[PDB]
Amino acid sequence: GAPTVSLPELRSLLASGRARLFDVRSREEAAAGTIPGALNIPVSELESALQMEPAAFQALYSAEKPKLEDEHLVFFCQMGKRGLQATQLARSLGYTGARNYAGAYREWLEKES
Repeated sequence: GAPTVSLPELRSLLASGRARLFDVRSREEAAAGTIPGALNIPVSELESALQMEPAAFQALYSAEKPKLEDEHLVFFCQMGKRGLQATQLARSLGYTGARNYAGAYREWLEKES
């Protein structure tokens, strides 16, 4: 649950059903391709997403709002910086399970088989 998650740990958390992914790039970036399973919440929307009521989150994002007690809420962008910003923001609002995939989408693409 440390502030950064590495790719090997992330791959095992995804295979076990224990991590949720959040692509914090813009909508036009995420629409062009993302890490499989990732929910797009652009970093500029993330504060409002974490503050809004659960039913409003479901309406806008078509997924269930995370809970403060969740583990392995993994944020990422393509090169680390927005993922870091998002992780810090989420932690600051009480999401102790927020972690940054610092290697980010470019590493994901680089290490994909």
